[PDB]
Amino acid sequence: SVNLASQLREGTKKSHSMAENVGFVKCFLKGVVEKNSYRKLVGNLYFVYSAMEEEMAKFKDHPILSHIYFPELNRKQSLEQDLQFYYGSNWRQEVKISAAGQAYVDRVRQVAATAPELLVAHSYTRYLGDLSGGQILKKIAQNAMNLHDGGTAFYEFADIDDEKAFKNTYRQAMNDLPIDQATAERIVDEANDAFAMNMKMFNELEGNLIKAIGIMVFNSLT
Ligand code: HEM
Ligand SMILES: [Cl-]
Ligand SMILES: [Cl-]
Repeated sequence: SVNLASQLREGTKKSHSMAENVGFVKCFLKGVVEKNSYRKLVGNLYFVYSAMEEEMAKFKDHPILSHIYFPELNRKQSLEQDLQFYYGSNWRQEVKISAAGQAYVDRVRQVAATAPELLVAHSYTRYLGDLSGGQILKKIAQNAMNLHDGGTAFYEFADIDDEKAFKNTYRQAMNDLPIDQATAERIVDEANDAFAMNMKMFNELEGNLIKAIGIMVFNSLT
C-alpha cells in the first residue's frame, strides 16, 4: 500500500552509518573484541529479543503485524545458546541487563500496548539487520575471539535455507502492509529510535573494552 521497505532503508541510512562509527563498534570491526564486554551485549539482546518475540506472538493474527510474523526469525533460543557458551551452565544466574538494555526492553513493551504497528520498526531494525550483516559479524567475532564452534549461534538462522530469498519475502511483506503513508512515517522514525537504543548499549561497553585493551597490551609489554 505504501512501500515502507525502501522508506525504512533510505530513512535509516544516516543512523546505520553512526552505528558503524561508535567506538566500541569501530574496535569490533578492526577485530578487537573481547569475551567479557561482548558477553554483556549478548545478555542485553537476549532480553530485548525475548520481549519482542513474546509480544509479536500475541499479534500473530493482528491486521498488520501478522504480515511480518516469521517465527523463523526468532533469536531468543539461539541467544540462550550463546549465553550458555559465554557464561556456562549457571548462565540463568549470571546474566544481567544494563540500564540501556532495560530502556530498550521498556520501549518494546510500551509500543506493544499503545502502537503495535511501531513493532514493525523494531522487527525491521533487528531481524533485517541480523539477516543482512549476520555473516560478516560472525566471522569477525569468530576470528577476534577464536570460536571454532560455539558462541555465534545468534548469527545463524537455522530454519532459513535460502536467506536471500527470505530477505525478499520479508521486504515484500512490508511493502504489502495495510498502512497509510502517515503512519509509515511514524514507523521510520521509530526505527531511527531503535538504532539509537542499540548504540547506547554499545557505548555502555566502551569503558569495559578500554580496560581489556589496556590489559592485553600491558601483558604484551610485560
Ligand atoms: C546499531 C547496530 C546495527 C543495526 C541495528 C543494523 C541494522 C541493519 C538493518 C535494519 C539493515 C537493513 C537495511 C535495508 O536493506 O533496508 C542493515 C544492513 C546491513 N548491515 Fe547493519 N546494522 C547495525 C550495524 C552494522 C554493523 C556494525 C555492520 C558492519 C559489519 C553492519 C553491516 C550491515 C550490512 C553489510 C548490511 C547489508 C546492506 C545491504 O543490504 O546492502 N550493520 N543493518
Ligand atoms: Cl545500509
Ligand atoms: Cl527516544
